[PDB]
Amino acid sequence: RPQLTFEHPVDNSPTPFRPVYYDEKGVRHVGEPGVHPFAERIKAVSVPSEQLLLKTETPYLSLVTCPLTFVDTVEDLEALVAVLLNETEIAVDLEHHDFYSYQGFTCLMQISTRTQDFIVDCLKVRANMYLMAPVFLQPNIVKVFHGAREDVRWLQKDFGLYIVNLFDTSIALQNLHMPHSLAFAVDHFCQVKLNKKYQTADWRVRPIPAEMVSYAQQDTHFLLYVYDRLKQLLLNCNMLLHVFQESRLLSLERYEKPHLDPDVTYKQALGRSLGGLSSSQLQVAREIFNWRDMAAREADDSPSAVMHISSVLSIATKLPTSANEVLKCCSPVSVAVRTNVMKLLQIVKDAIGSA
Repeated sequence: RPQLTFEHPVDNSPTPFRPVYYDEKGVRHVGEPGVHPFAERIKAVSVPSEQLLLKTETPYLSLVTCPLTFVDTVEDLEALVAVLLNETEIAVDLEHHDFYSYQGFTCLMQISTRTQDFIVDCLKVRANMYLMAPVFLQPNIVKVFHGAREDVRWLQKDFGLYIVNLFDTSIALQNLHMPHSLAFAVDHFCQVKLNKKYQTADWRVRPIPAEMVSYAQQDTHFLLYVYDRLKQLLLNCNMLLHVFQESRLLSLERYEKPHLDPDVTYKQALGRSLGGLSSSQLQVAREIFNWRDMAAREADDSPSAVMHISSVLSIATKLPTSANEVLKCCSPVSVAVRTNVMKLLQIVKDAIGSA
């Protein structure tokens, strides 16, 4: 559980997200709920004019001789931040974990420059990621991401990081009316087939095995060449400025804590599976689901790690009236369920017979 190594424990309560963030001077600020703290700066920022010209592409380097650095200390992160400050464009991607965490957390950050690749250990330097704010806030540095919707949110949630002059290569492909996955872009422009196998891997594991180091590196390694090729296609249709505009709108999106609606969320997750239930089974479905979300917040686990969705329906349908019967419905039994089996049993007991 990486959370136990966190310098700051995660607040999972149903309270709007309040961002704590650092500026380019490394000064700490406390933001406001529902307010993106860099909204005024992003809306007042121009695209660097050199980025809007037709330029020859810089091809990706060889994976055999391209320098790759694994960054997992503060000093190595700071050294990396100064290297990035001498670039006009960098390619960024993130790896994330959502099963054994309520809100989820970023596990790894990958960065490529025209001359080298970097892999940042977000877990080991979680508390120090704010040091990247001069790079992410620098308007003269374009930050290239491929399909950044979740990334934009993750950077906020975990590190108080915000992107000034984001360029999203997936938005470029959508605007050119063409396929837009990362694997597609790399195969279309570079004729390289990306390894599918590690998209759903456990990015919390340390050490990272060689195959996963290679997977992480290859997600950014070809992105600046892809960026150059999409720029030429957009100027060949101002479609290039439109894509920078759409990407800026995406950078204005805000992270918001998972939203539990005690009157609605259960229906959204159980959908059609609520048909065939009596009024008391429906009451049990709702209360088990609302309990599952509360217990998920407390354990800092996703609701699925507390109890599978079918287990919620199983309790509702079967109406277990003993701890063992409740344990049968909940298989595979989590610690959260085993420790609170009497509470789940009380939920069922308060609903059987006449209401």
